[PDB]
Amino acid sequence: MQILLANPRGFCAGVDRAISIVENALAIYGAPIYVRHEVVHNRYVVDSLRERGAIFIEQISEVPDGAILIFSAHGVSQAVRNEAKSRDLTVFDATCPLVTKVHMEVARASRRGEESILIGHAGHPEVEGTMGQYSNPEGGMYLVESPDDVWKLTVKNEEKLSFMTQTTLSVDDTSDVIDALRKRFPKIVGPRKDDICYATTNRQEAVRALAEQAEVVLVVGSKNSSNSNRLAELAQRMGKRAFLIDDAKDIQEEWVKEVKCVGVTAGASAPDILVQNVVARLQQLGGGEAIPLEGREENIVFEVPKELR
Amino acid sequence: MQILLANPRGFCAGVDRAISIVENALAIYGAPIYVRHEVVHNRYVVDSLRERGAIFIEQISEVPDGAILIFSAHGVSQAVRNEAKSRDLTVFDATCPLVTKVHMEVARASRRGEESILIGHAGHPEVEGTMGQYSNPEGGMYLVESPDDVWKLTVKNEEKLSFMTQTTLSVDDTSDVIDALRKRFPKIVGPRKDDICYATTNRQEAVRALAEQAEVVLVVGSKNSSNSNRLAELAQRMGKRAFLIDDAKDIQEEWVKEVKCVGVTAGASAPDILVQNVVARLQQLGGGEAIPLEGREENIVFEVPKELRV
Ligand SMILES: C=C(C)CCOP(=O)(O)OP(=O)(O)O
Ligand SMILES: C=C(C)CCOP(=O)(O)OP(=O)(O)O
Ligand code: F3S
Ligand code: F3S
Repeated sequence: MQILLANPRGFCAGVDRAISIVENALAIYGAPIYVRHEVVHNRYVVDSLRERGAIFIEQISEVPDGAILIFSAHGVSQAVRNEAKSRDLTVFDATCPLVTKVHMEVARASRRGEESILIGHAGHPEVEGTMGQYSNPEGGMYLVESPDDVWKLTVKNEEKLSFMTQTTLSVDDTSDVIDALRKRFPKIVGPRKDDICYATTNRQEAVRALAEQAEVVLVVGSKNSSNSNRLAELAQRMGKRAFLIDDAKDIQEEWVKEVKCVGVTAGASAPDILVQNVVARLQQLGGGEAIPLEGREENIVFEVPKELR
Repeated sequence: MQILLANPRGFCAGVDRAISIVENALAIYGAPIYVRHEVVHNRYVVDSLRERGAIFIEQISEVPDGAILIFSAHGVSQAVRNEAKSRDLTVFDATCPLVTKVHMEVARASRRGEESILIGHAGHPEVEGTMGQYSNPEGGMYLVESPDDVWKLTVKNEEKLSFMTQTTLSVDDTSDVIDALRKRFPKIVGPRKDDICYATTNRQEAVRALAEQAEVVLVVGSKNSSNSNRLAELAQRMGKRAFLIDDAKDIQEEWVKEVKCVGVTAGASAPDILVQNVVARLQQLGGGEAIPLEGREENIVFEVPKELRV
């Protein structure tokens, strides 16, 4: 059985930074360190940190005075940010700079009373955080997940409209939504294409090259990881059997039974060690040496705030 | 999805009085009406009165001469009260009678020059006002929040020592703190149990009953409401997901997704209209008719001063 590895895969620059922020805060201030929501959507990373002293809460209300609070990589709304600022807490923002960039644009439209449309999945924290950047009652902030939502969307002034997108969306599906937006609101304004980050675009490009060669595709990532799910679905879209797994323990013999080529990749929030163990399980299941596919080079690094180095 | 309502919940006698005090003053003297600190810790109540011309400030130096000033339900230190008195201002005290009660005991201890220990949360206005009732240099006024604080405390004369508590604390945590105080300072004197008021005691008792029946608990109250937070904590500590929300808009679908029983209560400063809207939201989210639980009856009512009747 041939084992192929997608390239790129795993840790993006935003995730690397976020983790380092929690780890450093713990080293600098000792336990406990409070984090609002899983720092990144990976159970191994979250469990690991929890074991080191990180305490993941749901509401800032649960955080004691004098404590250190960290915002997760997915970002937070202005209400959450203001609530933290009014509390006696030391706060560190692990929001990925690429999400913050979308935030600023939403805040802008808001200060211009112009309505904005967000392409994203309802319920996801990044969506709450981003839509949470809109305040102006005179304008409007709307969410659309598909062309249908677009077909039914009703706004106040389609002459002054703009759109933005979640950063971990499917490049292809997002393209369809955009097309619908432009046909329905010919005066709508947005980025040159979308707000999908380099990491997501690259990992999707990479999984596509992987699948056209592997019969089975294993995507290391947690169920609540948007970008990870995207990877698995794209693979399944191309006719390949794809599986979203948190670690080696999830692999089922039946899955790679008689498979001559299995592909492995990882979401932007999954550590490489998890992949390493996946290859090990696959090899103790028949697989041969792991062969990394040639891929797009990534050179972006986001440094931790000076205070936490 | 079954919708359960804690009993009792919402408005306590103190909150109901403080609000009526600001409303009545506005109706008698018209706007503006200055209020030191949020009358009660609820943004809906505050934003509303602010819309009606009540100006909430934090320092007396923010109030104009000849203006009407109202002290919040949480109370004020003697320093603030004196500063107000030294100024050309008309003052109406909305301090909860139950808070004033604790004030009097701290004042008593101060006169005797005997040291007092307050169990409370640093920074809260009630704590600031109560600590502010002690002014005798020869004595002492100390604050402790947990047994850990008690373990570090050293006093001048532990033979003459008394303690008091904030009125909105967790009954259970406060009990543990008391236990520590009596073991470290065996001759300390205090109330029979604590200064936690009936409303705080009943609401905690009520949310406990609610929690052992609902999977998820929604506590209607603002972030800065001490008693509201205790309600959420209690439920959380019983293994239930609990959220502190200001109104229906804060409710996230994932919280109640596939939840067969959700419980809702409200802090002492949250208007029922807010609960009604939360129920409405939960219902359009799959919930049915709201079921009120059986609960201890509350019959306390604090009247507004005669000078403000309408
Ligand atoms: C902060 C961003 C952009 C997401 C990083 O990956 P995660 O797995 O942690 O979270 P999602 O893909 O679900 O956005
Ligand atoms: C004046 C008292 C006793 C508190 C009333 O409730 P609030 O919500 O207004 O304020 P806290 O619980 O934070 O004390
Ligand atoms: S927005 Fe940021 S956190 Fe990771 S995948 Fe894209 S980099
Ligand atoms: S002390 Fe007073 S204002 Fe409310 S919670 Fe208790 S009554």
